Amino acid sequence: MKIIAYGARVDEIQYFKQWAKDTGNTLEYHTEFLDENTVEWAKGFDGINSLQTTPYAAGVFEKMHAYGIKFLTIRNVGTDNIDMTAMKQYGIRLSNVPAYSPAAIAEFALTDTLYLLRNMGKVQAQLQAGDYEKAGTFIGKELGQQTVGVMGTGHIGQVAIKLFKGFGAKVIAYDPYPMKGDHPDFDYVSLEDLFKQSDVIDLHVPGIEQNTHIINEAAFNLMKPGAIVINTARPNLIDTQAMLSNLKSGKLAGVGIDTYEYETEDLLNLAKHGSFKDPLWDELLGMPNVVLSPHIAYYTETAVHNMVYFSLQHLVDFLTKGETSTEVTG
Amino acid sequence: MKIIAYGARVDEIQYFKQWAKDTGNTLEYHTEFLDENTVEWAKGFDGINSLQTTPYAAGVFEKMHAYGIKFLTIRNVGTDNIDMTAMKQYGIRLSNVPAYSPAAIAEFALTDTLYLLRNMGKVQAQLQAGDYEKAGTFIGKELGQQTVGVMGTGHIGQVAIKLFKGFGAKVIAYDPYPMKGDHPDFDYVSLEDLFKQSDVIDLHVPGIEQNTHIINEAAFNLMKPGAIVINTARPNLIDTQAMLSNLKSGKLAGVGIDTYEYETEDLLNLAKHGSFKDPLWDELLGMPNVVLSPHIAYYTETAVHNMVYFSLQHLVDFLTKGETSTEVTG
Ligand SMILES: NC(=O)c1ccc[n+]([C@@H]2O[C@H](COP(=O)([O-])OP(=O)(O)OC[C@H]3O[C@@H](n4cnc5c(N)ncnc54)[C@H](O)[C@@H]3O)[C@@H](O)[C@H]2O)c1
Ligand SMILES: NC(=O)c1ccc[n+]([C@@H]2O[C@H](COP(=O)([O-])OP(=O)(O)OC[C@H]3O[C@@H](n4cnc5c(N)ncnc54)[C@H](O)[C@@H]3O)[C@@H](O)[C@H]2O)c1
Ligand SMILES: CC(C)CC(=O)C(=O)O
Ligand SMILES: CC(C)CC(=O)C(=O)O
Repeated sequence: MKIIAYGARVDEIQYFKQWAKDTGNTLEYHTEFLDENTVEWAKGFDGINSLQTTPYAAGVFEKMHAYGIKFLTIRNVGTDNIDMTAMKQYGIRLSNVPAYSPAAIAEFALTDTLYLLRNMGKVQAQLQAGDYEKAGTFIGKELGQQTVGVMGTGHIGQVAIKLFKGFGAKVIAYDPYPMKGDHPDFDYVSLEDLFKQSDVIDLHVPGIEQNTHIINEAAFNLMKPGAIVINTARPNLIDTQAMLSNLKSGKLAGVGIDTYEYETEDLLNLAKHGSFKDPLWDELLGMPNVVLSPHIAYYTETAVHNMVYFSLQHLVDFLTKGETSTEVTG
Repeated sequence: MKIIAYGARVDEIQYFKQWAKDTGNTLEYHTEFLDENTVEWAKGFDGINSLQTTPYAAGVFEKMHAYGIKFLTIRNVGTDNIDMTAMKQYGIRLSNVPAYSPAAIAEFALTDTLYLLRNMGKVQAQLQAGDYEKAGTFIGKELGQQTVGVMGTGHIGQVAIKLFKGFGAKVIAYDPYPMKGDHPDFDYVSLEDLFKQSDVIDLHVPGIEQNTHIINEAAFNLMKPGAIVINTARPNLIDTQAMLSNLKSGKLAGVGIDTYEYETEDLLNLAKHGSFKDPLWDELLGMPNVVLSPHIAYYTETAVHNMVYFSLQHLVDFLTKGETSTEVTG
């Protein structure tokens, strides 16, 4: 078949090329995202494959319907930037890749946890400043001696629980929709108990509106002194302001943030002004007990390979069997 | 009983005090190390407890013998700075703490491994330089998808193997004196195969003279491109020069060094000149794919607590049962 791909990223290229060789299909990829203008390149292809945070507007589906392209598969999870109504209107079907690599994210959460437990940021700051003696004065903690609280026992949450348990840590979890049946690796506890007992709090919950600021001032007040919070999930989960105050007061020993609350706004400022123009960001970046990352928890060779291969397979599924396990409808 | 402790470090104090309360024994501690002058403070105590890299000279044992103190227990592992002959001459007995916390070191090795697999140093360097976009261009790797080669299957090596296996990694190991019997978590392979197949090489071998530069030019030549080497063991294991060349040529993706080859020499320069005066150190410190630490792999609250409690228990063992599991005699 003939498939056209949009939003092709530097690391995806080799996989796109390899998938073409492996399956014998024709794959044409483009750096540009899919919009009303670029969708015109798809005339004559059997399906479209894309990855972008920019909108998938009604116009895109209109031209697709016009060229007879009935399927669109995305390489990521989120569908919030997709005009679903316009899509259903033009009879276009969609599938995403909900679990390209839960391990990539779980491993990143472990990476930030160990980094903070061993005060790696404080250590590196002192070495760079030329103070070798002071660099060795921040006593660390063993993950195997901690109680880790995981919020969200979905795909990623389960993998993170397994990794934490591998260190010998005591693992407790909270999820409004608990798994049914046995799970020897952890115990479900109430949200209050999770906050009160956890040395490390790891977030793996969806970024739906009702989870906005689920970690807020009240949550921070329940936490034990010296707690660590890791967020590789979504930007709206933590009240960054309250977080900062608790870092300053010493309540929180450190935090690992891969999805910064104002990332979207800041990326816009960066484009228009060449800087984040964000004083909160600057303050956090200057604290050695804070480890910020530019939304890269998913960023591994395995994950990127899977984003490409899985999404393309879903496309081939639609095109041959007329159904696929990850079809999205709402 | 009455016990005097030397070389008391900032983090050890609370444990010294707590041990006194817990056992009801009298414990007097000092910041100063044990030498011919300070040993005089021990007159009237039942035993001596110390931790230092400075020498334990013949004179120290002479005054001990004079005050009737028959036992010395150290809080660390190494006994190379102890005049054993002088000690045996004056009938003084010794015990060390060979495994205060193998987990502290194994966890640190995992910390450096994940840090490098996710290019954390490159990421942090770019964020600090204000380049958020570039900070997200260093694709990482999943530990669970790697083949990890562990050198040395002793106390620490075994714990590290367990932790790596917890991630799902394939683990192979090399030890001149293989464990007897079953060990489902890893396979023993020849040294050449370990170098040729490992994505990550983790060292947990003793720093005896014959292991000097066990990781040398020839070893580096056998390694696969993009390999990572972790050394939380001893300063003499890696030919740092050859290592640097292989980092520069791109053969090695990164290294985590907790025991720098010229640490001892450099600490002396630091004292006399206020700087390491080490260009090799400076060059390594400037590479974001190199993670140096000031000999802190053991540095956790659990390890320090155990160094204190275990060594004191060994002292109490000598003083009451006249024997202890960790007595050293050569
Ligand atoms: N940073 C990145 O690079 C990256 C990449 C992919 C996905 N993510 C995000 O990570 C998060 C977890 O993803 P997943 O695949 O495990 O999701 P999942 O849907 O499989 O699991 C989420 C779980 O959280 C539970 N939940 C909902 N609200 C909760 C709350 N208030 N408290 C506790 N649990 C709650 C749900 O019941 C569900 O079981 C999602 O936000 C996902 O969108 C981040
Ligand atoms: N960085 C730190 O803070 C720190 C702290 C404590 C100990 N250490 C060191 O870490 C190392 C490992 O300690 P341990 O308690 O596991 O030791 P151990 O004696 O229990 O095990 C070492 C093992 O390595 C094996 N061995 C010897 N030479 C080897 C070689 N050439 N190749 C492969 N294996 C070899 C031995 O047969 C032995 O089984 C030691 O050097 C110890 O002194 C470092
Ligand atoms: C943008 C993706 C690459 C990562 C992510 O968080 C997602 O799946 O939406
Ligand atoms: C100096 C100790 C605290 C650490 C160490 O490497 C040792 O046990 O000798």
